[PDB]
Amino acid sequence: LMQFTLPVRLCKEIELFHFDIGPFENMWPGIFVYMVHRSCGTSCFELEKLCRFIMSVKKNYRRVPYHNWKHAVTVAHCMYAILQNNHTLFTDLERKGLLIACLCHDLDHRGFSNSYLQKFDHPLAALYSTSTMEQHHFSQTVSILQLEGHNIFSTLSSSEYEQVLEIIRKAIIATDLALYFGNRKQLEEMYQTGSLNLNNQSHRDRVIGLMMTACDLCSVTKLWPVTKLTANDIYAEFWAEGDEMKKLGIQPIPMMDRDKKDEVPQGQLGFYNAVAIPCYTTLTQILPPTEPLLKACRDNLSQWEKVIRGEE
Ligand SMILES: Cc1nc2cc(C(F)(F)F)c(CCc3nc(N4CCCC4)nn3C)nn2c1C
Ligand SMILES: [Mg+2]
Ligand SMILES: [Zn+2]
Repeated sequence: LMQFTLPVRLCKEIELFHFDIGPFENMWPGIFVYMVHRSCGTSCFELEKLCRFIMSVKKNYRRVPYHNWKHAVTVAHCMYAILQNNHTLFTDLERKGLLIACLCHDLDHRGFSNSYLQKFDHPLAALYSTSTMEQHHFSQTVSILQLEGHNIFSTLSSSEYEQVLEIIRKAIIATDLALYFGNRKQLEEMYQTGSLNLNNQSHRDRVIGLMMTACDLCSVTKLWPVTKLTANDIYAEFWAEGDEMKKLGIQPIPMMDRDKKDEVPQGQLGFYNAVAIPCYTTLTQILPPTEPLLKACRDNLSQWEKVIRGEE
């Protein structure tokens, strides 16, 4: 059969948590197929259907600075690296579902937060009152799965099919950072009082939600230059949202106000202490081989500290 293979530097570095998928857009599909084949098998999906699904997914990501096709493939690579470092902890269905979930998790993102859609009074905010974009992203995922020739799950039973779509739904809802805080507190408490039980489906669900937050944030776990240049894309979106808030007559919060450019180093520190470090710490407690994500995060935190001390 037809194995996908990568040039040697990519074949070695793609196994590491800090791998950057590179600026060559045309290689990103092959990089994803490579990762499905190794984390799932050459048997998981019909090659033709999978290729047709990947290209329709790509086409439904928009040309925004951050929440774009490159982000989708980046989040999927982090998941690949978690799965490959925790071989025997996951079901066959989870292996199938989570890479697809990660590829799909920001489908048809417009570069605006749930908060901005609610203030603009966008139709999606009446259709979905919480996790607005995330319920959209899962809805776009089902759309694409139902196009002709796009059912990559066509070999599962009705109940295996329903279970995979349920893993994907919860994984995508979990990328709503508003939900992350409470999910990580519960996991922290369950880990610390020894109640954490991976045979309990509601426990697995929480663990997969935390993996989703971890993959979604993995830009803070790259080499410093990748971390820093990504943060420019992230802010380019947030600042355009801030401009849109000012057009609605609403002073945006400082994170979104390009006039507060200077405070970015300190906003990144708060973010690493409040979200990132706690995320990768609890993840490392539950899945010890994901520790390189925590260690990279802590290295980037110390790089933002140097930026504030004027040494960078
Ligand atoms: C991968 C990645 N993911 C996220 C998510 C976010 C957030 F969720 F906070 F929006 C942030 C922004 C963090 C931030 N900046 C600021 N301001 C900057 C100047 C004034 C205050 N406040 N805060 C909390 N960065 N970020 C990155 C780099
Ligand atoms: Mg999202
Ligand atoms: Zn995302």
